[PDB]
Formats: sequence, structure tokens, C-alpha cells
Amino acid sequence: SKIYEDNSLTIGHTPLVRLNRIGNGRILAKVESRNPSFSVKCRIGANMIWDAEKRGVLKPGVELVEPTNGNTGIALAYVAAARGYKLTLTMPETMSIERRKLLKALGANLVLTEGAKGMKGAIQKAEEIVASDPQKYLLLQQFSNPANPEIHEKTTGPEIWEDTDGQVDVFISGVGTGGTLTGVTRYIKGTKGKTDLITVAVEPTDSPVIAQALAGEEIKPGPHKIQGIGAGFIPGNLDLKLIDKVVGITNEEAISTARRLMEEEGILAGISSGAAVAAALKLQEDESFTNKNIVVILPSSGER
Amino acid sequence: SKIYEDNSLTIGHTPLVRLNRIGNGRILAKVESRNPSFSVKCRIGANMIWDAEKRGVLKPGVELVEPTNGNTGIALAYVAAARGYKLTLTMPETMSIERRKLLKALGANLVLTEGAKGMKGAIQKAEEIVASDPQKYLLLQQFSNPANPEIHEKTTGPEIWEDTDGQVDVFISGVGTGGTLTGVTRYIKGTKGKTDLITVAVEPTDSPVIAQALAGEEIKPGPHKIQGIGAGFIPGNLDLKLIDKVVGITNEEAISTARRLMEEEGILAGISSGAAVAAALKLQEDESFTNKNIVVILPSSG
Ligand SMILES: *Cc1c(COP(=O)(O)O)cnc(C)c1O
Ligand SMILES: *Cc1c(COP(=O)(O)O)cnc(C)c1O
Ligand SMILES: [Cl-]
Ligand SMILES: [Cl-]
Repeated sequence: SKIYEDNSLTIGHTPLVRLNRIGNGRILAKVESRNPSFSVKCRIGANMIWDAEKRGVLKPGVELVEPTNGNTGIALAYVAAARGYKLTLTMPETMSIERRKLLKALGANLVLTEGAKGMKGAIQKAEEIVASDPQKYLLLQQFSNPANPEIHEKTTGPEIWEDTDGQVDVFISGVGTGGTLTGVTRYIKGTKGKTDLITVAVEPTDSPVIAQALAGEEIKPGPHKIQGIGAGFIPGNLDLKLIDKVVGITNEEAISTARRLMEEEGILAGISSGAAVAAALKLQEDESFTNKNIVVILPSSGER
Repeated sequence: SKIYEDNSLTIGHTPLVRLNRIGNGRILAKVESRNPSFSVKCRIGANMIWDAEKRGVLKPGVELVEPTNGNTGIALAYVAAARGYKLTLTMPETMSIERRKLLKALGANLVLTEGAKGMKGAIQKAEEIVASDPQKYLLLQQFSNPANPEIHEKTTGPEIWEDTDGQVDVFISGVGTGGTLTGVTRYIKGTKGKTDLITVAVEPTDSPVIAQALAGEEIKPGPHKIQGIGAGFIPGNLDLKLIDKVVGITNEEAISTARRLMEEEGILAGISSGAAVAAALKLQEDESFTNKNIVVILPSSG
């Protein structure tokens, strides 16, 4: 039989689709919106919780607190609802109403922080909360929790490897927490020994901290429009050593490519998905990439 | 390998999830929002197109024409863009503006039809555009094209049978085109021979045309809020003979049950999904249903 005991167990097994009009026919797009909550974040929402349960830190009585409210917050709310945990989400008061209605519909307890302070406030306001009662509260922290890249090493990676029968030559991932890039690469280059896999990190041209970091330059972030990626720093879950190339994408290239994905391929993609595919197109302008099969993660449906 | 040649080929194989708080533990919800375009309609959008291609009527340069007021047009738009077809959608002026904006944004050529005539006028107009140039245009009519229930007989049904190892006892489907109910039932009662499967059609209490039709009464529809179901007439794709029971659901029951799905199960469900599950709850109020495995279609997300 194949009956899932709860919605959190339905994560992954997302489809790999050949793009026929965008690129040379060798761009294979992994559609992470085919997940509960419509984004790749459901994999880590699920595993960070399962991991906490296995470690014995999450159990009856313990409750969750997260500064998140973007794709990870939604992912944590659905898993919390499905598995019976109280969840408190802190978020700058700037968030859309439908966004909070959705989180509340999922049963999350919302705590709004000073709009001007932005996410930096919610992050502070959450550590304040957990610090207030360290035993009662659990802060997961997607940027450094190993269970983040671990789920990609155990599911996303194997899926890419099996779906291409090992025929994956390049792997492109827009970096947010870095967990997808890190986990998939560890599985393919490490576990499967395909050391000639080319791992490409994608980031906004206006906040190129990975390229800065790799070049030994000072980290200087900037504002950009590619929601989901470009956090402005190097996350603990991003292993810079696994990166073979970094491609910077402009807000305009990301948006226009996301539109091409719907119009030319019938794939409803978010802006970061457009950015990742734009990176694939850039690489294909280089003759060394011409006959390589490129697997690209499309993180979410967008928001639209 | 498992590389899909285009997004239309990725339909189906949706998860069956046990509901743990809602109901007695025997309600298994099939999540149709895990499909491209986020609804069960991608199955028919894809198969009507694949079928037309197989029949030889759909060919490059041929433009699709389909009447719609909801999810089918949206799914057809995804599928059309994926396989390279231009698409025209006829829809009544009763349709909301946001809905019109969304459909155009997805690439469809929109033809609004007389508000007074409803869906009947939209299908009427679709046929006329086709007849205006039959070599250029191909009609894809979801209420009568048998490729609709056919895809459910070939994918949804088998998925339900394999996922429950044949242990499904009741099948609940809120009816719009009726294709899901018809195809799944044909597969399970017919191909698999499980004649005692109890097939349940769900409809809005305020527009109980299936109950009316089965009672031999005059069909008198009414306004309701369960989007996606209750077309107000008996679709050619609804085989009334396959229905064992009809459960009427109120707007309030549908909405509150959809909310329970989100909060108690972490399942993002649309109103018609709440309606289908509310019907399951109603059946479990009856001792004869207490130990049965109930499979319920959750057509789309919230
Ligand atoms: C999280 C996310 C990413 C980046 O994924 P990471 O595994 O965190 O690198 C990209 N786009 C969107 C929309 C995301 O939510
Ligand atoms: C199409 C649809 C249904 C009904 O499915 P049928 O197979 O057409 O009867 C129910 N709910 C929603 C939201 C739908 O889009
Ligand atoms: Cl899609
Ligand atoms: Cl869901």
C-alpha cells in the first residue's frame, strides 16, 4: 500500500522536466512547487522537525518559534499542524494580510515585529522568546541546522541522480540557505563519486556575497528582487568548498526568464526559478557547456 | 531514467493521506493539488489534448477552443503552453475580473459570452468559433469529451486501487464535470470487479440537481459557494447509474471543514475539498460506515 500517515511524509519525488524552448533541450528543470505548501522548503520544514523529534528535543510540551514567514514559515506551519506542535512565527509587520491569514489558518501564532527593523527584528524577537523559556521553546534556524542540507542529501540528490540515470553533468541552485546546493552536491559528488559534476551557485548581481566570499573580498550585500535567494551573508548550511562556479543574475533576467517558463513551457515559476534557469542559459553561451545535461532547481511557484 | 518531455506528462500519482483528527482515522484524502496548475483538472486538460492529438484532430497550427468558468481553462492554459498550442477560452460575463486577468496572464485568448446564458452560452460560443473554421479550431469540451473520465479511469482510479491495495470501500467525489466520479468508479467497480464499492457524489445543498435528477424530479439549480462543483445541470460525463449515494453539503459545512483540514491536518484545501471531507464526516455518523475505508478526492488547494 502507499498511504502517507500525515502530509509531512508526502515531501519530494518532484518531477524533472526537459525544457524544450528555453535553452538547447538539455536544461532539465526540477519542479519543487509540486510539494505541500508549494516550495522546496517543505523538505526542510519536515526534516528539521523529524530530526528534532529523533534527537529528543522536540516532544509533547515543546513548542516552536521561528523568525521565518516566507516559504520556510509556511512549510513549518503545515508540518506543525500535521504533526501536532504549537508554532509561533515572528515576522516584521510589513507582511501581506493574506500571508498572515494563511499562516493563521494553519494554526500558527503570529508575532509582528517593527516593520522598519525588518527581518532583523523578527530574528531578535524570536531568540528573545526562546531565551525567555529555553526549555519550552525550540528555534530551528534553517540557515545553520544540518537537517536542512541533510534532507537534500537523502531525497533531492538521490532523485536527481536516479531520474537522470547518473547523466547529470551540471547542477544549478539559487542559494538562500544553501542547503539544496550543499546536500545535493554531497550526494552526487560525494556518495556517488561523480567528482566531475559542476555545481553552480546562483545569486543576485546586486548582492553577490558568494562571489565576494570566494574571491576573498569583503562581504557587501545589497537590496534585490529575487525572493528566496541572496540572504546577504554566507549561511552555515552553504559549503563554499562544493561550489565550482557562481553566476550572478539581474532582477530583470530573473523575472523575464520566469515569464518565459510559463509562456514557452507551461511551468508556473517563481522569480528565483527564473533566476536559476537564466543561469543555465548564461552557461550555455560557453561552448564547454553545450552538450552537458544541466539540472536546475525551480524552488517555488513564486507567490505568482 | 525519469525525465518528463513536457509538464503535461507530470500529471497524477497524487498522494493518499490518512486524516488523523478529522474523522475516525479511515478517511484517506487524495491531494489533487499536487499536480501542475494545482488541481485535478490538469489530468483532463492534458488527456483531452493528448486524445485530440491521437484522434488526429489536434495538430500544430490548430488552436484550442474551450468554454470555462474555472479550473479547467487554467489547466488547459498550462498544458497548451507546454505542448505549444494557442488557446481561446470562452467564459460568461458572470466570471469575476480577477479570474479574467489570471486567464489572460496565462496566455489565453479570452472571449466573454452573454452573462444571462451562463456556461451554456459559453459552450455555445465555443462551438460557433470552431464551426467558423473547423480546420483551424478544435473544441475541447470538458463536460462531454469522454477523454475526461477516461484519464480518471486510467490514472486516478488505478492510483486509488494500488495505494490502498484494493482496500477502498467508499469513494467520495464532489461533482463538477463528473469525470472523476465516473472514471474512478468504472475502474474500481468495473475493471477490478469490486461491485460493492459505495460511490458517493457530493453537491451543494442549495443546488441539489443530482439528487433531483435521481429522484425523477425537475432540475432546478441555485446559487452556492462551493467553487468547482455544482454546475447546475447533469454533465454528459456524470454517469448517474454509478452513483450509490448523494450527499448535499452546505456552504458553511464546506468552508469550516476546509479550515479544519488546514489547521488539524496541515492540508491546504479549497472549499470543494472541505465539502468532500464534510460528506465523509456525515457518512461516519452512520454505523454502517464506521469500519469502512473512505477515499475522498480533495480537488484543489485553498
Ligand atoms: C529557500 C529558497 C531558495 C533557496 O534554497 P536553499 O536550499 O535555501 O538554498 C530559492 N528560492 C526560493 C523561493 C526559496 O524559498
Ligand atoms: C473540477 C473540480 C471539481 C469536480 O471534479 P470533476 O471531475 O469535474 O467532477 C471539484 N472541485 C474543483 C475545485 C474542481 O476544479
Ligand atoms: Cl508548474
Ligand atoms: Cl496540501
